[PDB]
Amino acid sequence: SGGPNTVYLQVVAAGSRDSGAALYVFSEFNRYLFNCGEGVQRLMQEHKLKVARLDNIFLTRMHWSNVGGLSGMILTLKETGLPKCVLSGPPQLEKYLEAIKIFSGPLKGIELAVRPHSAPEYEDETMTVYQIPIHSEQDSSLVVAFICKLHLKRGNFLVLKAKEMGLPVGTAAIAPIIAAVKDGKSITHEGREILAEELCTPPDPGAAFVVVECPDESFIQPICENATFQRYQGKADAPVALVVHMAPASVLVDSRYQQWMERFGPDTQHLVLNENCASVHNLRSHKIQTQLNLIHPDIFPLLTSFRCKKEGPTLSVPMVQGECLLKYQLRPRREWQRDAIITCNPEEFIVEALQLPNFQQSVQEYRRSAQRSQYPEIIFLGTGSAIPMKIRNVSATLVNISPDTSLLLDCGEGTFGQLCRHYGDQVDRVLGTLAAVFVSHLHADHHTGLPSILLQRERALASLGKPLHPLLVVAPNQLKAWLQQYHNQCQEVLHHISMIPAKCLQEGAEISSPAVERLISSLLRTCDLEEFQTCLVRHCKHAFGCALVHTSGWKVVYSGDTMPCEALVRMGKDATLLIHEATLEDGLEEEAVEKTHSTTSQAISVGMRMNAEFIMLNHFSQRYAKVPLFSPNFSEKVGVAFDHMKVCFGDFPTMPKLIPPLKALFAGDIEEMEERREKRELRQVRAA
RNA sequence: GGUAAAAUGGCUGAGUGAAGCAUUGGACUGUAAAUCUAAAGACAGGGGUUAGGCCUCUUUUUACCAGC
Ligand SMILES: [Zn+2]
Ligand SMILES: [Zn+2]
Repeated sequence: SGGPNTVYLQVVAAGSRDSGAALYVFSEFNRYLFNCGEGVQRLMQEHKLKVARLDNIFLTRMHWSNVGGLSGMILTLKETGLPKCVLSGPPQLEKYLEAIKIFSGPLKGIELAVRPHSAPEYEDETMTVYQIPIHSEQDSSLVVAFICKLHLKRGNFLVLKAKEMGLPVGTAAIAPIIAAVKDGKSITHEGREILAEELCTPPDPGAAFVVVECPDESFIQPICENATFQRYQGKADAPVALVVHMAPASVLVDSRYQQWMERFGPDTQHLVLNENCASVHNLRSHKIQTQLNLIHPDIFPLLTSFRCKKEGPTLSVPMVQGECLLKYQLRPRREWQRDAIITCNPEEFIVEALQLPNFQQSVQEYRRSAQRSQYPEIIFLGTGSAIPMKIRNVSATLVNISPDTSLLLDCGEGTFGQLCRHYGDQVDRVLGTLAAVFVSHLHADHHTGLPSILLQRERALASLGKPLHPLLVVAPNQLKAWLQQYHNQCQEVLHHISMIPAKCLQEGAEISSPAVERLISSLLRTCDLEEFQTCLVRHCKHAFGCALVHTSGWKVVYSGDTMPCEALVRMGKDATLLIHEATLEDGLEEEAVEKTHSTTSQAISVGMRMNAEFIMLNHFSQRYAKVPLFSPNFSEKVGVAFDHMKVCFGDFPTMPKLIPPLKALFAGDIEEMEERREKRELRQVRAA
């Protein structure tokens, strides 16, 4: 077969603060993703990009925002059933993959291949990929540029020209003739030499593109001195059609970098990916939040997404900003396409909401009907399960007990993007008030994103000049193993975390080391809390919950994912609010016990038997992520948890009226789940 | 919400072009059932390479989504 005739270069991530720059290559035979940062999988799912079917993943910098989402992509590939997958990047990649198996489990069902930089190159029928290691003058100092060249595209045959004279067009005899013409062998027939030039166009050797990342000025000189780039610079046998620079704005304005890259020539297109992007990625989440805000303000606050404040400076050659969903076309025609750019238009969402069936009447009735502690802020950053999707992110909740103190509690993959989308530009101040973080259990979706929040908190603290206060993390002994396995070859950031085992915090437990001594004290008398206790749950090995009591006598208990635990009862008694799991729903008791989930019915049961004033669910299943069915058991002490939800103690006599409008908003989706899940599960149970 | 499999007609086998069973007037047959010399409906809805077969966007049908 001939060379590919449809190659597209697209960006899934614009290199924003939330997530690092990510590329995407679409070809008729193979697909590539290059850098796999945090949240790139969710963006690909949102943009309809096929998560599976990926052939190669190329890593450049080996940095968390560039490799944080690799675990999620690997898990998704494993679930999808992809048989083969190849990973390439720095030679120490295999070490990172090994640490993943500690908590992610064996990678059965999918074959993973690690290609170190020592390998010469990787061949393909669609294009060839090289690798030129780069070393800085100042291991996190190693970056790699790939440089990709396409294959020969055979010229099309002039069928009309051949038919004009009387060649056997439309018959099997034409196949050898066209095969010989395309190959390059002259064909003589009918007593004359037709020659290939009169039957086909000259062959096209194909273009090429270069991917290079310059984290800082330190890498400018090594890049300039690179010998390989010299051959492709200026005139060359394979002109480079496009080059992408994943470098900060300051580095781009550097005179040396501009002079070196200017040798590429005027025909070379340049693309820059950095924090200066001006595109919005998640339209569905923004629409959902805007629609929810129309019901009750101050409980679903507007995202107030950050926006660029400085226009890109003029340079020697015009530049095209990274943006989102920007695609560059190769092979058929070299041009830029912008027919799929994402823009935020809240007016359309408002108009669509105004046309909802009877939603306006319900909202008006609720408003007509509507018409204590002031800062017990509780915000649910995420409420979904593992494998985050567009509608919601993995479970993650934060509480702002005091303006100067806060508790992160569970923190899943990333969640700094969620924090930025929630508080906007105010995250910098908020991130500096973080006091401690607690992980639920060994599952990756609850503790995989810790490095990102750690780095972001460190950056925020350094921005204001405040000294460095080590963060307190309450995780089992399993987490420390992963942390020590990591950071030994990439970052060495062990100074930003202090471990406090949860076993010593268990009710009736005893301190087993002086390290916890004065450490529990530092944790206390700082969050306005009186004693902190934990206990095991019936979920899996090394699973613990947390109970927090304020100095004023307000008590809140968080359990997480587990079966109804009798030990939890009699310990969280008189708790103002409680947090449980509602992964599954009624009618799936067999799956609930098999999957080790309480389910909504058992959670509500313990809720009435727990005496807690308020019962709040969490960790909604992906099958009912849009909204869980409101069972008749709902009472004044229950509620519904949603992403970016904000609830105060004074809202207790206010939320009951929200059920009608919330159920009205989700009509089509609720009908879909009712028609799909309940009947199917009932039929399956009856058959079995 | 995601993954796997098939979209051809009254039914059904594939990709040189379309192949097998069923019926319209009936001949052997007083009798309308035996064996045909003609008949027909024809590859779900787009588009990229020019070609069917290849890849992508929707629509309809079956199955699956579990404790680390
Ligand atoms: Zn879990
Ligand atoms: Zn969980």
